[PDB]
Amino acid sequence: ARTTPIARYRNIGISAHIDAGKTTTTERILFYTGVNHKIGEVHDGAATMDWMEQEQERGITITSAATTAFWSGMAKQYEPHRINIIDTPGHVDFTIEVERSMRVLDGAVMVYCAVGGVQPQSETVWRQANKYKVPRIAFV
RNA sequence: GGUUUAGAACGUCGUGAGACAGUUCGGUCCCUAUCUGCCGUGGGCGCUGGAGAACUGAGGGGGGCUGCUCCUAGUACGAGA
Ligand SMILES: Nc1nc2c(ncn2[C@@H]2O[C@H](COP(=O)(O)OP(=O)(O)O)[C@@H](O)[C@H]2O)c(=O)[nH]1
Ligand SMILES: [Mg+2]
Ligand SMILES: [Mg+2]
Ligand SMILES: [Mg+2]
Ligand SMILES: [Mg+2]
Ligand SMILES: [Mg+2]
Ligand SMILES: [Mg+2]
Ligand SMILES: [Mg+2]
Repeated sequence: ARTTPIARYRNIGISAHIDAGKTTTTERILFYTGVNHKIGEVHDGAATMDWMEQEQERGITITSAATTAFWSGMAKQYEPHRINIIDTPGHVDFTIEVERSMRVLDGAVMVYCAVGGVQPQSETVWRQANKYKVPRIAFV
């Protein structure tokens, strides 16, 4: 019946300031789980999540897009977990979208830049996550 | 080709011949370079005995233009775009 046990389900979001690497980190996720044959770059519009023509041309995420993966482990340590990742936007022009995805998800991976670190949109996603008390981790 | 020759016509001016910063069609553009100048190329002599070659280098000339794509780099800057 149920393909994967309830414990092996992750509904996660990738939230942070504009251009912290969120859309790339999602491409490298879809790559290390084999679902996409090409790595693709955000600047060259190759990114699958950036499907809208505006997203391809301007290299920005103007919407939330959802994808799935099967991450066994680094050494196949665990049984394949079905991670539902909905890539989100960081532009203040689209905050409803990040809160929209943020509410349902059980965890958030907050991207950051090593040069800048805490940025305005990073505080914005922080306050939004804190009000909904989502458990968080961070990726620099 | 235009402008300004001789032909002809329009409009206008004049009685007229003709005329118009008015127009219209047609209408002969010569020279074998003496000298300077310049581009080449040699003959004479000189450089102190004659000759063959290899050069130094004062000086002179030639050349000096730039686009686009990628890497750095979505890097610095920018809340962003
Ligand atoms: N140097 C470098 N550039 C990165 C890295 N991750 C992403 N980028 C680039 O930085 C830009 C912004 O990243 P992106 O994933 O589009 O951010 P998002 O729009 O917030 O999801 C894009 O041109 C990416 O290719 C990284 O680790 N290093
Ligand atoms: Mg993005
Ligand atoms: Mg005659
Ligand atoms: Mg010269
Ligand atoms: Mg010279
Ligand atoms: Mg580029
Ligand atoms: Mg950019
Ligand atoms: Mg723009």
